[PDB]
Amino acid sequence: PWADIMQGPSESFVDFANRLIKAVEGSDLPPSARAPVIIDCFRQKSQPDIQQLIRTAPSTLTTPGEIIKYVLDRQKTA
Amino acid sequence: PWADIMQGPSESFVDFANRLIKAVEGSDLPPSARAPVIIDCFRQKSQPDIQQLIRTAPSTLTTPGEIIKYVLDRQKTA
Amino acid sequence: AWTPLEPKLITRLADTVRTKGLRSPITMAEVEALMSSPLLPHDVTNLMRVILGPAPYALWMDAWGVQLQTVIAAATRDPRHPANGQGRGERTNLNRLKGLADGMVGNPQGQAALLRPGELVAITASALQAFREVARLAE
Amino acid sequence: AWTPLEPKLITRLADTVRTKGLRSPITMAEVEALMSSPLLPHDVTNLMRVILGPAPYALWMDAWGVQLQTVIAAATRDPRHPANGQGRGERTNLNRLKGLADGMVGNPQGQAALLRPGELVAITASALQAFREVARLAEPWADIMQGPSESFVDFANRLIKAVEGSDLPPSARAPVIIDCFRQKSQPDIQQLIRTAPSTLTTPGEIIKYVLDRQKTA
Amino acid sequence: AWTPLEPKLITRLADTVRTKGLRSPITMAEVEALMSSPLLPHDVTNLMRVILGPAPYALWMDAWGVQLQTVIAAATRDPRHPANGQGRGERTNLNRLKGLADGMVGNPQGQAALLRPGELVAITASALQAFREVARLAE
Amino acid sequence: AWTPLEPKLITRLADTVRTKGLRSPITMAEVEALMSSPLLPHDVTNLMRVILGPAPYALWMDAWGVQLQTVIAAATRDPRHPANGQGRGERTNLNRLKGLADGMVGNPQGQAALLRPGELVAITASALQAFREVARLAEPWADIMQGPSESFVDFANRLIKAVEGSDLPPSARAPVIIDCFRQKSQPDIQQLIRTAPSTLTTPGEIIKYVLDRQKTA
Amino acid sequence: AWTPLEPKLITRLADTVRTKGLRSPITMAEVEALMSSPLLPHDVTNLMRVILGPAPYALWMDAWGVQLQTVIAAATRDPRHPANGQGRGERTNLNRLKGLADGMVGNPQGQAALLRPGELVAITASALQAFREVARLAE
Amino acid sequence: PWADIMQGPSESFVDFANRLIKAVEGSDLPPSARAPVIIDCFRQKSQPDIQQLIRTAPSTLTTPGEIIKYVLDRQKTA
Amino acid sequence: PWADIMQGPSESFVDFANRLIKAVEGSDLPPSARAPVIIDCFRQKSQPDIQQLIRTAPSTLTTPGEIIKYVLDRQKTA
Amino acid sequence: AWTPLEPKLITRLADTVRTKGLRSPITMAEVEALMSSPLLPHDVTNLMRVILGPAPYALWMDAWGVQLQTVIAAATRDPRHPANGQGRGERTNLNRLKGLADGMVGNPQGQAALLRPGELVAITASALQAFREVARLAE
Repeated sequence: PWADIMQGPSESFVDFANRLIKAVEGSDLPPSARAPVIIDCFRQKSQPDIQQLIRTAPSTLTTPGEIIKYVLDRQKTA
Repeated sequence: PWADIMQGPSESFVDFANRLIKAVEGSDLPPSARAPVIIDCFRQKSQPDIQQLIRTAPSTLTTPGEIIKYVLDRQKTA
Repeated sequence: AWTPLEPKLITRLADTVRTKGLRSPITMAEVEALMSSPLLPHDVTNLMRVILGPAPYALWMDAWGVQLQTVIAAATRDPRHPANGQGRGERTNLNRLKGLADGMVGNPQGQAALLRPGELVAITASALQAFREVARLAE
Repeated sequence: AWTPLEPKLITRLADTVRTKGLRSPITMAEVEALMSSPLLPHDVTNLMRVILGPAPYALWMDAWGVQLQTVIAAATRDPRHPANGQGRGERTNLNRLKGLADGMVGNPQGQAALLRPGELVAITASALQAFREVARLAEPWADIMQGPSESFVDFANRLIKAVEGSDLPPSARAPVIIDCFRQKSQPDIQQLIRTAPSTLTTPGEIIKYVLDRQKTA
Repeated sequence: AWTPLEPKLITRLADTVRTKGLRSPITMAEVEALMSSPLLPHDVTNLMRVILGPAPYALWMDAWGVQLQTVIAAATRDPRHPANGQGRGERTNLNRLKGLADGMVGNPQGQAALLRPGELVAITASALQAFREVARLAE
Repeated sequence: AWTPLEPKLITRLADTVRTKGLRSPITMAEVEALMSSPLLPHDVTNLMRVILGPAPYALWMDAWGVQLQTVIAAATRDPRHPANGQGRGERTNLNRLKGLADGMVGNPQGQAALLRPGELVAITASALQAFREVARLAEPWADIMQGPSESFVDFANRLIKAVEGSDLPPSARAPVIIDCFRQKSQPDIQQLIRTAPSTLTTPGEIIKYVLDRQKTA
Repeated sequence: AWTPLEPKLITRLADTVRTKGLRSPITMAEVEALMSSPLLPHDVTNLMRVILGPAPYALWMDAWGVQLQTVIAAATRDPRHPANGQGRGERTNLNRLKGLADGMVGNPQGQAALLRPGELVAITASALQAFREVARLAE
Repeated sequence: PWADIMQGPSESFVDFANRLIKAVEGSDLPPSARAPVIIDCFRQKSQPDIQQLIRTAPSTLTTPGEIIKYVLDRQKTA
Repeated sequence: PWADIMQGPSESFVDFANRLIKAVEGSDLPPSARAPVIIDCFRQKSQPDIQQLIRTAPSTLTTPGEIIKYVLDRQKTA
Repeated sequence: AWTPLEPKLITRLADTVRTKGLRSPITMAEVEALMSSPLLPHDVTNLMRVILGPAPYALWMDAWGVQLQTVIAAATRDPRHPANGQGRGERTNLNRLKGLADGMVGNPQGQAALLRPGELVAITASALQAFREVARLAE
């Protein structure tokens, strides 16, 4: 179930994005509703450090690929 | 007193902005000194998460309304 | 001749905004109700001053200015705007829309005198869209 | 006539990407191999759908779009693009490059019919550059030292890899590689490079000199 | 018309270079095999980019440039080079040999269009000699 | 008319070099101060004789000769040198630059008579560059990190100093300084530079941005 | 004829900047003192090179360029600039302001020859404003 | 006396070079005979470790400054 | 036999060069193969101090006389 | 007509070099004695082959070549060399100095035929200077 996917405290972001995109594209949603759902799940899941990282984006991110690129650039190396 | 207003740890930002604008406009300042004071109080009060959110603004915010809009857009949903 | 809105209706609308919030469908319906007749910039400005708090009022002033600027861009993109005229001497400046033009600053009677009905309806629609934006933004 | 790529080659390439990763030189060589003939947007799109995971695939779609947009800007900046024509009626829109134009959506045969060879090679080069970007993004030069027991060719390989796969401009890589050869590369090789009767002005020349005069041990 | 080399053959050759090394007679035989048809500068450049590591690739670029310069000196020493022509307008510059000339940078199709067969065989022999030098130098 | 430098200023500068060393920024600032007006070869030679010890003075004579030779090569490469003239009879020989020409050996008055202002400024710049070389030689950029307690302007000063006073080409200093700002400068400032809505393409712009948005503490 | 500033005054000013900082009113007064006579681009450039550290010097170069660009915009907005002339042949380019024009690069004598007094005072005021900006920014 | 100057067993090389250049330039030699004497004194004095370091110089050193630079580069840190 | 000639631990270099050139020129090699053999025997014989001295030659030595001159210049006086 | 040097004098000089060494003043005097008449390249070459060992002979060949090259540079710097002529057809190449030119290789008679007396004295002085260099270098 896509709506139950959370980014674990120790999980990296690319694994979380892979799992989420897999569960959203392999589901019962229409094809035209996958990108907005993936974006809004990146924003509300993806534990509050990345949540604030996406929130304070000086540019407007309108695609899952752009969000992934931005987060991978500005992520907290740890 | 406007210079004693802090954003509480649990208080939202719109309540803090309302309280601050109320106390600044209902005070003894000249009319031409309210906007700069409100801006500089948004920047130095408004606990360090929002302080850093305003500091790292790719655009220059030159009005309390613009600062409020920016912070409401990029705020950490919690 | 300018007639002010009832302070009783304004008080009821302010309490509605206070209890239900800015985004409830009942609040938007009430605003649409009090936004029925074309209002002068003075009326809408005082209405938003009374019903909205300080910070939402600042946000609303910003949004109203932006929407009025979009309207004026569309107006310079089409000389057949119901606010415009046929000649260049009737072109509508933002000072005339925001009520800042000559003979209008602080005077609602003169405002109602010089303003066009198309000007009034454009100002009103702009204010409604700005209210919607601020309501969607505040919460 | 459109001929699909072998699913056997695609399966082998997918397992290569799965074990070696996106950035290994063997993986890039394999991608260059399967990127030999000019592919139609359908082919490259399905290839990246199969070999890449979901998140790298999203990143790659983004990067491919950006590179194709740069290509279309260069195309409107020069009417002599091998994808363009002489008249204005042959100007190539991004719907035709991404395979979204009329008569192409979902149909590889019609795609192969209407597309130009210049269009195909431009799409292919764009996709290769996008793959390189995403590979560099999915997974520090100034922290690289030559270990006490490490040979010099391994150190040079590691350093050139980290310098070329970094955020430096292209015109700043050679001087940085040289000055890192001189200051890293433990003091025996440091003195070997310092006492060079000739002036070495290229990483290849420094590597050749050091390999010639190195202390066999 | 330009046809690329098979990535399967290139992968097999890369693994051969990886296990046997650069100097084994089997590796040189395999390189001679994949060096049979006259290759365009694009082909040889990408081939050496894939089969060789970074440092051997730098060494090979150096050696290839030196050998091509010797070829161009012999070409200016004899106007009957299979890469040259009879008039002075067909003299071959190093930008045309390394693929850096106009209409060739990054485009293998245009490369194959403007290049001569003598140019191709000279480039190929130069690249083979450079590979031999680098292989003798690396180990 | 030639006027000598004050022995009081020279004594103060000599004691500065004696206590602070050759490489301190205060010492280089003092040298730039006493290198303000264009000096005659006699002045610079005696100045370096007094402020520098014997071995640094030998090194400085060597470096000054090399830099003057580079200047004379550039002068024979361009007949429009402010030291040269239009005809061939005004070409400037190294005997005239080092003060060894006829009518100049040991005589500062005649020196000041025959020398050109362009000659003087070229000699002065050459001597300054030679002093910088010898100071860097008498007593590594890729090892510079911003300390946990160090401010950012101190780190930037140290890094720019070590990068500009090194063996890199002049055209490779700005990219290296930028990429060292990005990878050094402990992860708070690293993330501050990473999340820059604008693209920063100059060390000054990066410094300004970081100074604006830095965490006051 | 160009006369350099005393290295004694420059050393004293550098030590003042070193002990008091960039923003103290005594430091700004000292800078105003050494900014009394109109300086040539060479003078101000070397002065800021000596008194400022590397990073403040980079910031100051940036700010000086921006202020000079504002000056040149005002100059193209008014043909009566004391740096400009009446005809179009006296229009002042940024290469002439920053000392980069022909006959000026590295030569202070030629600089003093070709520059106008209005040019000098504009450059000086621009440099002073840039110093103020950088001082307000550094601390 | 310049011809009696030796580099002590514990003395550094820059001190020895300073002392030697001082004694050679402040002596009765002609000006055109100081550099060759300084070089040949660097080569024969300057205890046998530095003697062998100068002897095995792949380049030809023809100036006291160049010899000093070379020795300072390749000296045995101790 | 030329291929059995080694520079002894205590032997000087000119004696070794004399012995090697004697044995190479008084042998069964063609005249056009003596110089390369003498060079490659200087490089592989001539105990590792001189081997490294010849290896780290900033110039390319392409003649036995040039190698002998270089080694005699930069040899470790002992 | 070419006359060879006496093998008795050459044997005595070889034994002198063997007992006294290369650098003794008596040895240099003896060499100056046997270097009195201008010798052909054949004579000096065989003389140095006999009196010098293998390694000093290699060194001497090197030094002789270098000195002859300096002589040829001075010759191209002055068309009035006693080895040169007035026209360009008498310019002396190093093949003619080292005895490598056409009609001279291995034949001393033809050598003596085509060579100039200025050529002979220049070759002789060059060989003497080269001998001095090698003698100073060997010990």
